Amino acid sequence: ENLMQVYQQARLSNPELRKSAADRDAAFEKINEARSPLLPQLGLGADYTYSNGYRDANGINSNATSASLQLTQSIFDMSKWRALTLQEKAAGIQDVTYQTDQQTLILNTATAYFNVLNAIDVLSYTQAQKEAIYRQLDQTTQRFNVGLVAITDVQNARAQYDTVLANEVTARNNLDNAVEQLRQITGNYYPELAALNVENFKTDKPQPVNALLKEAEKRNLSLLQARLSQDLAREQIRQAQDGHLPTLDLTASTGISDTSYSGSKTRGAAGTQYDDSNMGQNKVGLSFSLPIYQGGMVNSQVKQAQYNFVGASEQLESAHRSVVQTVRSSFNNINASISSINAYKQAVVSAQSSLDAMEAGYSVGTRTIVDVLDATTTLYNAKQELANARYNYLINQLNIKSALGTLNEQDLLALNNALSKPVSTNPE
Amino acid sequence: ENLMQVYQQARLSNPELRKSAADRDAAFEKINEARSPLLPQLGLGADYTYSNGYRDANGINSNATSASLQLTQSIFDMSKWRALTLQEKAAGIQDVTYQTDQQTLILNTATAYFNVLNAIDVLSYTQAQKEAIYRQLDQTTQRFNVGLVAITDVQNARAQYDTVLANEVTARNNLDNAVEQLRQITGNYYPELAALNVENFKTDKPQPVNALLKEAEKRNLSLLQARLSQDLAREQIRQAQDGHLPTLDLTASTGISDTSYSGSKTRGAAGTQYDDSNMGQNKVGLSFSLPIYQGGMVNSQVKQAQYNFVGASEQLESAHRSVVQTVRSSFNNINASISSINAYKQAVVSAQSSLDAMEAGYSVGTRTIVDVLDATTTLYNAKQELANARYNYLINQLNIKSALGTLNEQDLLALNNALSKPVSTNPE
Amino acid sequence: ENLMQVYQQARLSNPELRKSAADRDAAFEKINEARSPLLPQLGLGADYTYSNGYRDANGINSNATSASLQLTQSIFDMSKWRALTLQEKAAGIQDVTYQTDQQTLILNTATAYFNVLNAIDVLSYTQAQKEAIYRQLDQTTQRFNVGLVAITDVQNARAQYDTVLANEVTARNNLDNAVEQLRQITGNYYPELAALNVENFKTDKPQPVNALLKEAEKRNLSLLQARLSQDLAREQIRQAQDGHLPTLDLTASTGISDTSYSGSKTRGAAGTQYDDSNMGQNKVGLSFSLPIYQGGMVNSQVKQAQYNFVGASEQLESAHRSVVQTVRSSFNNINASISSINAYKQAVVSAQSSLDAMEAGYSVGTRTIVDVLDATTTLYNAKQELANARYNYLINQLNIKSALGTLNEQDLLALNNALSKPVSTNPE
Repeated sequence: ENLMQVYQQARLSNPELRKSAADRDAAFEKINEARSPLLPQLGLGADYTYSNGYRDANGINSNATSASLQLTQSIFDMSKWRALTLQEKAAGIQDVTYQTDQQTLILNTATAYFNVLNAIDVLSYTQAQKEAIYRQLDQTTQRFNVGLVAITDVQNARAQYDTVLANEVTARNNLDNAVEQLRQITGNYYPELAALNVENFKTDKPQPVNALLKEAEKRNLSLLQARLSQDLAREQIRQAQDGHLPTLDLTASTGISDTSYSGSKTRGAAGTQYDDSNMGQNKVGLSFSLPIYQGGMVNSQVKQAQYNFVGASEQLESAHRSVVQTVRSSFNNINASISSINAYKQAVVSAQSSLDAMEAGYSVGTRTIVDVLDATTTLYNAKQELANARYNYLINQLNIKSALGTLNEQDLLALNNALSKPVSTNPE
Repeated sequence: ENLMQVYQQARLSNPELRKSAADRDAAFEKINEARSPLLPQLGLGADYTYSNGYRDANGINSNATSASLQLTQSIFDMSKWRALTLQEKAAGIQDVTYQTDQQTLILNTATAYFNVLNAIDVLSYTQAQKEAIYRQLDQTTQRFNVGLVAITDVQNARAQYDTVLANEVTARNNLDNAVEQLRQITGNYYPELAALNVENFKTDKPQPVNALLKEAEKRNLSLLQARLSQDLAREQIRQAQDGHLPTLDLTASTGISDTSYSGSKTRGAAGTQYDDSNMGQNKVGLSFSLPIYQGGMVNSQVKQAQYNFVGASEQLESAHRSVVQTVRSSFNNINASISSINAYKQAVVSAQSSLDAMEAGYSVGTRTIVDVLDATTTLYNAKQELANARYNYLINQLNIKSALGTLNEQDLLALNNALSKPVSTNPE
Repeated sequence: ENLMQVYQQARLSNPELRKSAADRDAAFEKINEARSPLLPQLGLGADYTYSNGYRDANGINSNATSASLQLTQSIFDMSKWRALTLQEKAAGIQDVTYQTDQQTLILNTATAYFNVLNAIDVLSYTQAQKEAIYRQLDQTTQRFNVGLVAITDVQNARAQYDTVLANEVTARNNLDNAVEQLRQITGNYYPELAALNVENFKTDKPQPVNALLKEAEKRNLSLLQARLSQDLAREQIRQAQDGHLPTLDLTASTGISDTSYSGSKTRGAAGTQYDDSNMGQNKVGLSFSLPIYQGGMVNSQVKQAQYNFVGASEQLESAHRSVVQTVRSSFNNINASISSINAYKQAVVSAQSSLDAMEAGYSVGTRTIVDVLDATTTLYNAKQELANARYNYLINQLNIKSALGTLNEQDLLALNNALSKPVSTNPE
């Protein structure tokens, strides 16, 4: 119903908080399995092989069988540690985006909630606006019952009556789709929700803009994430340089072999050479290798990981201009939002007393009923400008606080405290 | 010209019926090559090797040369069955979306055909609207030829005349880009196309909404496709468990070797050891391997494909709310569509006789010619939006029928039967 | 400030000429490392192995430290050559895209420049339109100070006055976001920019349309890029058939081993066999292998790069209809741009003298001040449509000429010479 509970009814029932929770727990499980090649390895083998000779080798035969246990452990790696560093940068990026999944969750779930309530309230001034068109249409037709005016005012109020019928029909459809927004993110139908107390509405002034360069350049998730990808490109420089490294190896392998004998050249002149033994063997191993001449494959990957480093530096420049653009664009959205809201209050008041002055001008007949529906219509327009711009002001609150990246569930909770009384969803 | 034949022109010359047909034949051809590693493998080998010795090998020399023939066969795999049924669930995903390429083909080619008809007919009422502004403009200027009215009526209707000139200009460009719907999608041009019999139109009432929960959840391609990816993820759990499995191996080979002899310590005190033989060899092979200790990537992708199992479960939840959203949103689109059609029919009536009583109201002079052009313009809005209420209702027909997944070339054919008389595609 | 210098201040400061030049130098550096497997490859090895027996084999022990020098060279490949010429189709398609990055960067730096100019000019027309609303509003209120008019034009002009306040507020915001377009792309702030000398602006007639099928089908980067992807797919057909090729291989190695001895059953009846001195060894090798029976993986990839052959062939059909769509759509955008501009100039003249004859009709009182603000409003609409349609005209020059792919820094310079005097950003 109200905000944070629907957030609860989103935080349990967002398929992308559960999908993305599956992403981040898959990413930390991915840290676990990226750690998994660091372990030793153990396995068994066995084989059977027949032999036969010819071409100055015919007459001697054999069959051979063996088994072997093998456990290995590396005596050099930086790459699993490297891919563990890129692994933790990557799952840390997944936590950055996952904070953008709770941040996006509150952002578009609360935003979508404001679209639901927005379709309720714009649909509501559509309703009362239709009521005004039907009152002046109705009393106009009543003046036609004695025969005062030509029918085209009645039928222009009928055609525009069909227009506001299309507005409550299609805006009714927009609220149906808004029920598919709470049914898209939340999943269900709520017959009423928490509306807005428009009475205590105030003009909160935002932060200084270069202070928001500090808030953005300190508190962005995105170019932080470009530092993770960019330093990750430095780890790809050093990972090609892991491509330049020598190595040592540890292995272990026991095994058995019998290798029975057969053939014409085998039996005869054997002399204890061809007697059957029961061979058992225990083995250990090491292996050094050095990169003498790779052919220069590394120092191409170094340069291209520098190209990812400076390109990702241009993703901190892209993200720099982008979230500079977010807090400054959003900043001016708050500015023209607030000042435009002041114009909406004076437009509502001047449209109200001007509406009543059109009631005066129509009571004396200097202006027709057309201007009555123009100050009426324009009045309801300014009603949706002010109230809907309160919703867009709420979106502006999500622009500043979500642009901060520190939008918690308590900013979400305070915006739940901004709410008020429940209003139904499907009237007639 | 008519619908389905252009669909035939789509079914021959959609580059994604052809290219995506090639994608689905790439998927089934990929079932063939996904089956291909299961087959035995036969190949050749040959090598030349020289030896030279020093320091306990100084004076003994040799060289080596061998040939070989190798056919192998696996005596375990289950992963190629899930390469193969990844390949068949996912080839069936390509058939899901390729049935959504005929469904998308009819969808956006018939939709785009309705955009061509939309540009022709909205542009046509733009033409006749310009004719109305030119009859009252020309008639008003004709009454100015004796000097009845003010010139600002003639020049306001010259600015509005330039406006409807601009509307037939850029809506002429929408006809040009509609020729780029026929030419972007169909590839070609028609001088005229089969329009809509708008005169016999009726309001069909759609299905019950929960019957479309059963019907939509019955014949969705998308979350069926998520079940393909999702049981696919279940055998990625069980394909990490294919990594948990032991194995047996079959190989086969044969070869020849000569190994001529040379050197100072070689010849002398040989004693039949260094006589030349020309060894021939036949070999078979089997190999077992045992998952004794595998580092713990074991069971990790079990967990991560549980995050893909719940992942595609939230893609069947996302797809669930998405196609519930599609047929319910589309349902309300048909509702406000039909009721809006009623609104525009009453707008045709009320704007019609209201326009005629503005001809009366202007013949008496109580209203100016401005209101005549406004009820005229509004009447053409009831024309373009009753006719485009029919056209968006045709899009609504593709919203229900394409949202069902039941759409075929016979629903396509029935919408070709809905067509009528051809109207030209380049008038003046 | 003036155009191409901003481009200069965008060419050094494009994150995607730096990013994407880093991509293309990554592609050329990837020609280098794509050549690096073709090089002879040299490296070192060293290892050590202990022996111990049991089960009728107990009592034998030995050890050997081997070092090895290994240089290899292939005596068949076409794949690294086709990786290298897929690296020339990748560096060459990457050059197609990077010419589309200079091309697209000029396209959107000049486009975005026109958007900044658009926000400035529409903002200024909002300014002077507000000035007209305040002159007639103020004069109207002063006529109420003697008592001539009704207050509903004063307060409806306060609703419209607050409206144009909200329009210089939100168009002030479009200015601010346009500063975030110069700060999004240029990255910085400019105090003023080059306004257009609109006085010498004239219409230029475009090229013949089938001649633009020659210029487009000759001078597309995109379906050229589909040709490179397409012959790329032709030697993916024949790179599968490179998978059908037999092959020969050259290897080289040497090194030492030590092979000392220990044990209980080792010692006893040695006879010069168990004397310790440390071996040296030299080796080479070859490998010729033939696709005798491979399971038929190839001839599926052949058909699927026929599916990629019709992939990029129906991307040359998709790209064909797309750039036919680009220059025909853009062509008719030039046409409706020109004729619409002519309608805008006649809207300027007819709305101007119509506005003056509404000043006559209001000075005599036959029409109210509402029509004065409608011809005023519509006049400023002809201003914004006119100069903004000059931005539509020049942006159509970017559409057709960037559609030719020969839109260069000199067409950038030509439109830089189309500029004139600078106007600042932020007055009151």
